Amino acid sequence: GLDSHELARLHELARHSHAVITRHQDAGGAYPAAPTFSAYRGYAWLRDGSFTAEGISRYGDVASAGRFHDWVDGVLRRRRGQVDDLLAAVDRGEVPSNEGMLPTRFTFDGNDGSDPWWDFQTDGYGMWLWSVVTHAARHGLDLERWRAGIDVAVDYLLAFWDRPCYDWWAEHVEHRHVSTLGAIHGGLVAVGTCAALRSAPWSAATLQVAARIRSLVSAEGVVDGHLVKWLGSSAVDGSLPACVVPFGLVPPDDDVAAMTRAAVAKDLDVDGGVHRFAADVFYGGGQWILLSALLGWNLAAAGDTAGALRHLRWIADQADADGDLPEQVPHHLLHPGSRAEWVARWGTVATPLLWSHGMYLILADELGLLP
Repeated sequence: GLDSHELARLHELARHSHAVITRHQDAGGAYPAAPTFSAYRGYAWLRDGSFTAEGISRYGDVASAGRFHDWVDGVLRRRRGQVDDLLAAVDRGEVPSNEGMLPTRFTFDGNDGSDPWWDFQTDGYGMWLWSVVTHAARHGLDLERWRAGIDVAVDYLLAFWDRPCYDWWAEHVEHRHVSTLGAIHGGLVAVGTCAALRSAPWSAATLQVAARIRSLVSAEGVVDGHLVKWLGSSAVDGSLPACVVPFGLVPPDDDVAAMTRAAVAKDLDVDGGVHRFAADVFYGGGQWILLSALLGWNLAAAGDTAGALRHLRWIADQADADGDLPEQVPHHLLHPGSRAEWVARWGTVATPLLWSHGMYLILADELGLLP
């Protein structure tokens, strides 16, 4: 599907993606989100980091991916007491406030980097379980290395999966977001179907809760045959294809998968660049590299290789002179009047965004194009 010109350029962007991720990996193992972007510098997310780690794992850098899982594991084991206290509070009928939950941003030394009253999210813990299990399966590794951290994440998610929280985009705390529910499902099915974890005390519970998640999405998260942004909405979100691949609510050839890819393409995909959601005003609502990669990945998995390649090509066209991939680009803006104030307040768009490069690596790998 590619000529030598394209292949050379895609191979170089893959090599550069591995380099930029591993060069900026913190000494303690964390992947940063964006080392030069004002609002993200100094922090790590489990969401960004897990997809970054999956790209690196597919690339074959076992060492780098493993240091990220080490970091996450250690951060989570340090929260064993906090999670036990939350669970005890629940058992007393004293449901903890958002302000007491596990964080979204982490500092590189594992402390809260943001106050979860303002950005409480549960997806990243689900993504990490999916990522570490997938990595260990790929490379034949013993999960006992990371098991006590896995136990913290599983205990937390089994208790709090059905709580309203902010979405992947740190918005709309009162709602329950289908790509958040999807991320949690992916992580729970990963550990619940992992033979190395067959004797864990939570083994069966993780598949029962994953089924509960699918019940909720079936009841309130599907409209006109497609997934929707949050339970009880009609709109779509560019994150929704993650609920198919990799998180597995439905197979790639399911009608809901096809209809969801179609709805995202129709409502959010302009010339290969995928918007987050129609109402998005963040930097005017630009086109996100990681969402184009996510749609491309899902198209590849469904057998639409040409569609996958079209999105891969669009991403490659957004690399700057150094090969760096931005968070988003403004070739099409949903709400152009809103862009200037964001640029003024936080500066020019995050570049490189490590998650952009991680997703690039995943899609390139799916298409058999790693050098």
